[PDB]
Amino acid sequence: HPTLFDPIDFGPIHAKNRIVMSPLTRGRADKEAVPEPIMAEYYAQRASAGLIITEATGISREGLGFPYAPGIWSDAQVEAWKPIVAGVHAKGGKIVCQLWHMGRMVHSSVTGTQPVSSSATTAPGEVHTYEGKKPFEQARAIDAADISRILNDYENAARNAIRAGFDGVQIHAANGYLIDEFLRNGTNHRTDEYGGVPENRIRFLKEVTERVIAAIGADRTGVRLSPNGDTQGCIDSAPETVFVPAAKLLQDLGVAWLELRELGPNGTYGKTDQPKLSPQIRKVFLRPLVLNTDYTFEAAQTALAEGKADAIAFGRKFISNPDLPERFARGIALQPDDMKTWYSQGPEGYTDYPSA
Ligand SMILES: Cc1cc2nc3c(=O)[nH]c(=O)nc-3n(C[C@H](O)[C@H](O)[C@H](O)COP(=O)(O)O)c2cc1C
Repeated sequence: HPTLFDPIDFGPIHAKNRIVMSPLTRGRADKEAVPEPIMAEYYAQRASAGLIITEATGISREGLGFPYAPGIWSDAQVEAWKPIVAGVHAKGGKIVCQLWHMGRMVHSSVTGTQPVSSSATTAPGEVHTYEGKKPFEQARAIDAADISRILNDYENAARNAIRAGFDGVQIHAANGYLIDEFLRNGTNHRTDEYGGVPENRIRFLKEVTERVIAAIGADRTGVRLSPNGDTQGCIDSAPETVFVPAAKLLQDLGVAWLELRELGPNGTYGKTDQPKLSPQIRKVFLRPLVLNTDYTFEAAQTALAEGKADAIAFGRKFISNPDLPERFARGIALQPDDMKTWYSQGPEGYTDYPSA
């Protein structure tokens, strides 16, 4: 019944509308993963979103291989995030930090360590580094000490996000990164309690989520999953058997909201024949469900009207339409985004898309 323009509560976050800015890596931080001041303008321009989910933000150097992406493990990073978050709040916006461990999707020339994963696998193709593209290296399967350390890193990152002023966090459990590499049977070949049957494959997500919620509260914790379709070499052969139980687990843990990146056979940023799991997940996760990928404004309105989702997150539309909610409301045409400047440096194709 609520429309995209009606408010929604994501835990304690009182969002003014249900038009969410999806997480978008842009590479406008520095080589120490410290946010740069231009990022304050970028997010402030987009503060009419009901909720902004930040670009994926590294919880550690081990888990952050993306050149010029920000982190949130250090005091210097927290201090740099503070004015970015404050500028959004000054405009009445709300913003959560997407906490990232990239798992096998890193190169050791950026992280200084071998890529880590559920199993000793290699992502397909080549990886974007500071020196250009390099073939992926084989990851190492994390051990018990690694798991303990990575949980500490998630805890520290969640506390640091709150200390920077973020309204909450979203756990990046999607897109073939570390958690997703445990969830899906295409990448998880472990023989211990983290591998095999779906309950075991969910265990790493469970333990990460439990540690984050014990630090900042389940009501300030959201999660992103990407249940259907190969992303970055990560797929499950029967996604319904693991992603529906994962969503039920998140519901039981008290997770405040769940975002699903869902592909289709004609997808324009990833395509697949695996069907969307949102109808099944909607039955087991009962708090706000945010859907994402290839939504026209009309399709987004239909999804809320038919009770399929509580809110819709838009990625590429927010790149090029900082005033997306106002354009929707006023019937104004949308500016196309320039993929050439998605991941480049500086303001071009970043802060120079005008509002209408
Ligand atoms: C340039 C770019 C950066 C992205 N960065 C992230 C990211 O940091 N974290 C994430 O979970 N998804 C990321 N994605 C996936 C988007 O959040 C979103 O799922 C995708 O753009 C499809 O939604 P859309 O059709 O509304 O654009 C990114 C996508 C693009 C194109």
